[PDB]
Amino acid sequence: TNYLHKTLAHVPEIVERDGSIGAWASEGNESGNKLFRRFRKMNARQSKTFELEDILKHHWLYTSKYLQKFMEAHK
DNA sequence: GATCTGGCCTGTCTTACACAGTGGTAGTACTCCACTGTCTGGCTGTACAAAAACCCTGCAG
Ligand SMILES: [Ca+2]
Repeated sequence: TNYLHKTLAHVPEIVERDGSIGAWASEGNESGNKLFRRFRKMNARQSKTFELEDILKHHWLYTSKYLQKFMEAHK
């Protein structure tokens, strides 16, 4: 199998070269994609002409540091 | 005697139409920017009384 081959043959090379792996996890996008699941439910327009547009808007809004910083609010 | 076919019902599906919502927009109406004076009422240094509910005490029973 593939990943097995990667991990028994190719781990050391990349770990040597590009600093760190798992650092570049795809985990983030897929894992977070459940946000695209929920946003469609709650804040839809709704009409697919807009459904994207407003979903993307809310998403990026939820994504910037700035509002996350203001969400922490002194721990 | 034993079976065909319209007349009529209803149980099942289906199809228009209604609400349901949501971010965007327009139309509307209710809150102040700032100027200037100016009146009203609640704070501050002790003194005099007025009410008030319990407590003692006399004296009445
Ligand atoms: Ca995946």
